[PDB]
Amino acid sequence: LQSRPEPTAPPEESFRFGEETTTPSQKQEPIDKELYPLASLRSLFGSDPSSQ
Repeated sequence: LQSRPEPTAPPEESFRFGEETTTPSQKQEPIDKELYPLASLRSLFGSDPSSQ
């Protein structure tokens, strides 16, 4: 209900809009296993405020 966009989003949006993030289509898993090393090293380049 704020006209200003806040990075502090209530967790309700992760549940409400969690419908889009769950995809039964790509359930075959496009990128995860074979490119696991690449996925793993992502945590060396990426860093979210409320995360590691």
